[PDB]
Amino acid sequence: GLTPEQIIAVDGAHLWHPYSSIGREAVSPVVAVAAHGAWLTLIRDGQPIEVLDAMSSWWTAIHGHGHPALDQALTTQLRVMNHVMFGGLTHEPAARLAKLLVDITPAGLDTVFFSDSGSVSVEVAAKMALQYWRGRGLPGKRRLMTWRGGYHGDTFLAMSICDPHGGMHSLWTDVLAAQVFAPQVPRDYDPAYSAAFEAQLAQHAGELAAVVVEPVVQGAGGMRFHDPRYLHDLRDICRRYEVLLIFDEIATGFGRTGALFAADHAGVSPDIMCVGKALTGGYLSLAATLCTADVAHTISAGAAGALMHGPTFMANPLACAVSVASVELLLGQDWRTRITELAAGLTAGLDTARALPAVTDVRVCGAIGVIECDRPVDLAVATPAALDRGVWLRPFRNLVYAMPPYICTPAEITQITSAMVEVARLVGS
Amino acid sequence: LTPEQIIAVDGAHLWHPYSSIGREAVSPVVAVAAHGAWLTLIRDGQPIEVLDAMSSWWTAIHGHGHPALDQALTTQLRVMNHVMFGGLTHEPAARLAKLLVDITPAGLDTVFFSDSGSVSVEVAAKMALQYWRGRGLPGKRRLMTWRGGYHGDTFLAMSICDPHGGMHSLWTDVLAAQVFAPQVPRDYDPAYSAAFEAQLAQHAGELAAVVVEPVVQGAGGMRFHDPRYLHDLRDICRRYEVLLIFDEIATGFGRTGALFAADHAGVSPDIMCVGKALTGGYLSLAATLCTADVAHTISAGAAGALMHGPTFMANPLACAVSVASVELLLGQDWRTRITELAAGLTAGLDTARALPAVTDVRVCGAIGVIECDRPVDLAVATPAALDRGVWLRPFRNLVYAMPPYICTPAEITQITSAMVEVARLVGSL
Ligand SMILES: CC(=O)c1ccc(N2CCC(C(=O)c3cccc(Cl)c3)CC2)cc1
Ligand SMILES: *Cc1c(COP(=O)(O)O)cnc(C)c1O
Ligand SMILES: *Cc1c(COP(=O)(O)O)cnc(C)c1O
Repeated sequence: GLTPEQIIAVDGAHLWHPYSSIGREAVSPVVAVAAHGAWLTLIRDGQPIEVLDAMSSWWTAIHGHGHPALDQALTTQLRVMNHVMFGGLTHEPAARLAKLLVDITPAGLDTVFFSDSGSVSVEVAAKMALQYWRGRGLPGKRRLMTWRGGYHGDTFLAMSICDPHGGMHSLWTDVLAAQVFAPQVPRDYDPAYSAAFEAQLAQHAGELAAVVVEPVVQGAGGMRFHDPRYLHDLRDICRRYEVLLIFDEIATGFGRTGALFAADHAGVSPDIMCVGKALTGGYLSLAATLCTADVAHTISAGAAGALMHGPTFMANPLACAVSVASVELLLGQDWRTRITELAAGLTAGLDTARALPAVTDVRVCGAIGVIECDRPVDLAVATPAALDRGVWLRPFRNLVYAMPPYICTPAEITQITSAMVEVARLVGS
Repeated sequence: LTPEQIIAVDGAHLWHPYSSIGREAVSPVVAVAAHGAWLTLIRDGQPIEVLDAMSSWWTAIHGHGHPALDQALTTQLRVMNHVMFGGLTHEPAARLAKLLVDITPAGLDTVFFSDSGSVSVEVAAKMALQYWRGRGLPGKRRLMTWRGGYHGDTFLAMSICDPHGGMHSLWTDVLAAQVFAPQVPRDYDPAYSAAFEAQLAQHAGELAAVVVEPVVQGAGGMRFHDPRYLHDLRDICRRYEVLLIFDEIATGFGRTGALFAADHAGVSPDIMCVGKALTGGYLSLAATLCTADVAHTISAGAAGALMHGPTFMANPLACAVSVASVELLLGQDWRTRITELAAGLTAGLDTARALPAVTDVRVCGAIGVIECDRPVDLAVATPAALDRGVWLRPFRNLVYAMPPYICTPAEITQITSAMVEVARLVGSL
């Protein structure tokens, strides 16, 4: 047992936080004491208050926290089998989830490699790509190409394809692998951009294993949207120059952008696909990398004879079982209508912010709404402002944005957007 | 799904650790339950109870379905499944960090949670690199280790795995080129330390850290070495200003007969990794610890923060079960328990020394190893162990067990007996 003041003291002395310091934090983290449905209970001024989880706890809690169908799924699997090692053994949660995932992902993705986090699945995807070409007799095809503004995780190979500014690649001189970056993909469809991308790829094609991109929505590198037709062009470019196509859908997966997977907006299939954040409905760390049969078999007929990867908790029965329920719960409802209503709620709620002086853009894609500002957002002001309106918001750089749980009612969206609009109002003054 | 349906889905759609698709010499065995030290597996259409001699890849130290860990999981499930750790903190993270800081080797004061051992190793290297950049020495960017080690499957972690065990021939031009000392011997030889120092001297100015598994090298070959090499590593790292990283992902939480294997030598590293048994084998979770000095130096450096933050960082569910797991270990007389486990393994395995295909028998804590004169054919060893009521997973030429701590004397003798028979069959044919 610990009181919130003891939690804060232990935290200050011993807990790293994401991209944080020890002992140089501008403001203490806020003690969370509960989380239920779309709502978190936080400690402000020593008192518990309920606020909306407008971030879905970093894209994860698509069905809300403590959903009874996913609680029960975890409690049911807990009674039979917490976990078994996946070396030499298999089980029902893994098979059911793999069945579900191959069926609902874009066509052609037939095999599923489970891991523990999104960064790992990305490295698994890269390893798949590199082993694929070795099994084709082309070990020179070993670099990655991407477009600027992306984000793919914090492990060192993943870092190498993150946006060089967002990723502070200047601080990693002579450390990261040197990958090929095309310019920032634009919002509106411009075929000249795809032509330029093709030309740059063409001169690297013989050393490129793969193109890796987030489809439609670029999350942590800047909450930028692009026309899905760009994905159509990458597919055709990759096919023509014999470079594999990897879609990182770790933030876009499972309905978040209006389609079940963002690749579906373009009607295109990658050779390799990563999923993660929402996979367990925000309960537990789990990820997966999927590839075509051709990739699977080429790796397996490779001289190495196998994919050299195997996380200790691979295909954890507890995380697979809740993920099964999370996916079935999503497919078991009219999810497409649900996201459309959420998008319309966000569009209506944030429209006020366009006319505000400090706002350069307001954009919505499925259950994602963004207010882009003309200067950094001072969190020391934005966080108390949103809390006083009962909304948990976490701006970064010049972005005030939300990815709310799918269960948010119209009133809760209106509360979330009103808080975002007000945060943007204070950016001016 | 039935076992047969699971088998069909699995063969079609699941990757397994370091495996192929559709080229598996053996099918996986369907596991349907796990309780205490026992797995329920399906063999010839029938369920059987077998001992989990591997502890499900060295994780299930308290056995499966321990009431204390089950309840800690359901209790946390009732209040809060997960919140984002960016901007927020919570009780299971604070308690777990206070626990780990208090029981790890002295001076390890800060805790970075992540979701797997591989990621925690990348976090450690990132800490070491950002540390020296904080000190104005950004040329200290390489790693040194001794051959025979294993540290995970992500690409930085791969770079310090044994260049044969990790098939580094298959990963040249891709992996960072690290500094490898020869295989550390089992008996203490002061000359090996002298040569290690001499090699490290020729690289000090480009070395960020020495990274080793302490006392026991797990996946690279279940090799033991004398603890006093860790004393020499500590002193050499001290005099040459190279940080010391201990990877205790396999050795932590009592496995080798001390709480952490570093304690066999009284040594404290600068950075420490833990993972496998951290949650008692329930959920994926890992932690990287470092000293106040490393943390304060990173935090005062150019980035002002450690450049890392996993989506599920400090997952309340995983942390809560780990709290229970660590407290359950601390609140019993674990040292006597592991001492008794080790005696049972030693007495039970002694008879294998005389088998013709056996080259060594060695025990260290709750770890027992029969080294054979040839690679062990899993198609012979697996059914033969299952015939004896034991789940065994040999690799390379090693028949070994890492049994759950709750194994009674008779269960240990049942485990060692199956291992002895497996080794007897190796020299038969
Ligand atoms: C779970 C949680 O609460 C959480 C909060 C924040 C968070 N970050 C912080 C900002 C980071 C960032 O901008 C960035 C870093 C490297 C490359 C690029 Cl392109 C962008 C991205 C991750 C991760 C997790
Ligand atoms: C969050 C994220 C990752 C990394 O996921 P982790 O589980 O934090 O490693 C990778 N790619 C994308 C697109 C993401 O949004
Ligand atoms: C098992 C292990 C790892 C990898 O942990 P994962 O969770 O499987 O990534 C790393 N280092 C050591 C010493 C290990 O035993």
